[PDB]
Amino acid sequence: AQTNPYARGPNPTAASLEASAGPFTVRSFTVSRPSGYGAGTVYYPNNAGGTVGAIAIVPGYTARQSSIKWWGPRLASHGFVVITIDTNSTLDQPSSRSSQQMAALRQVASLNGTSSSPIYGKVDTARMGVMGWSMGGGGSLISAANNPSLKAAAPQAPWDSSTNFSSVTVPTLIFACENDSIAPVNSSALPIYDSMSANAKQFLEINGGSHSCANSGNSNQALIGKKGVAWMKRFMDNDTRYSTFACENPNSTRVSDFRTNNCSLEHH
Repeated sequence: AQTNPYARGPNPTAASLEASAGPFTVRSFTVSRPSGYGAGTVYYPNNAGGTVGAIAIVPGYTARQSSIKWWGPRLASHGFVVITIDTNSTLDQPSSRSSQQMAALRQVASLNGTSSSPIYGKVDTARMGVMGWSMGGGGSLISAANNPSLKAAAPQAPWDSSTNFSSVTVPTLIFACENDSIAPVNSSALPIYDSMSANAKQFLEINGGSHSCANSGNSNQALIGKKGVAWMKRFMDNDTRYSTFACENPNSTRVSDFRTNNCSLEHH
C-alpha cells in the first residue's frame, strides 16, 4: 500500500523526469485583476488523483511570464498547481516580488475554495513552494525566510541586495548559471547558498550558462526540469520515491559545479 497521502503519480525514472511532459494532463486559466500582483496564469492537472501543492513563480527585473512559463506545464504535469506571475511593475525590487509571490499563493488558495474556479478542490493549501528568476529568485528566498511553512524553494540565478539567508529553514535548491554576468555566481548564488545553515539545500551550476540559463527555451530542460520536479516532489510531497533524484549529483557534463547539504542518500 502507498502510505504517503501526498504521493501522486507513478514511480519516477530518470527518463520520465527528463521528458518534456509528466504524466498528468494540464489545463490553464488566467487571473484577471489579481489580488496583489500584476497578472497570473494558473496551470493545473486535471487528473492528479488527489489534492496537490501550489507553486508561485516570479520573473526577473523587466521580465514577464514568458521567461518562466516553461515551468508551468512542466511542474503541473507532475502534480502541482502552478501560478506564473507578472509583477505590478516590471521594475519591482526583490522585497516587492516576494510580497507579490505570496499574494499569488494566497489567491491560489482562495480559488481552491471558489466553486466557479477550475482549481476548486484541487489544492492542498497547506503545501506551498516558491520559484523565480533573478530578482524573482531573490524574492523566493525572501518568501522562504519570512514564511517558514513553505515546503520548498527552487530559485534560479538569484539576486538580492543581501546574501545572508541564514534564517531559511525551507528546503532550497539554487540553480546557478556558470557564466552569469548579471548576477555572478561568486557574488550571488554561491554566497546565498553558503549562508543557509539550517535547511536541506542544493546548488546546481549549469555549465556554460548565461543569466537566462534556466528560462523558457533553455538547452537543459531535461536536467533542470528533472531537478526542479524532483526537489518539489521530495519536499512538497515528502515523496521518498524522489530521494535519489532530488539529492544526487547528476553525473552530467552539463553541470559545472554541484553542492548539497542535509540531502543524504546514506545511512549513518
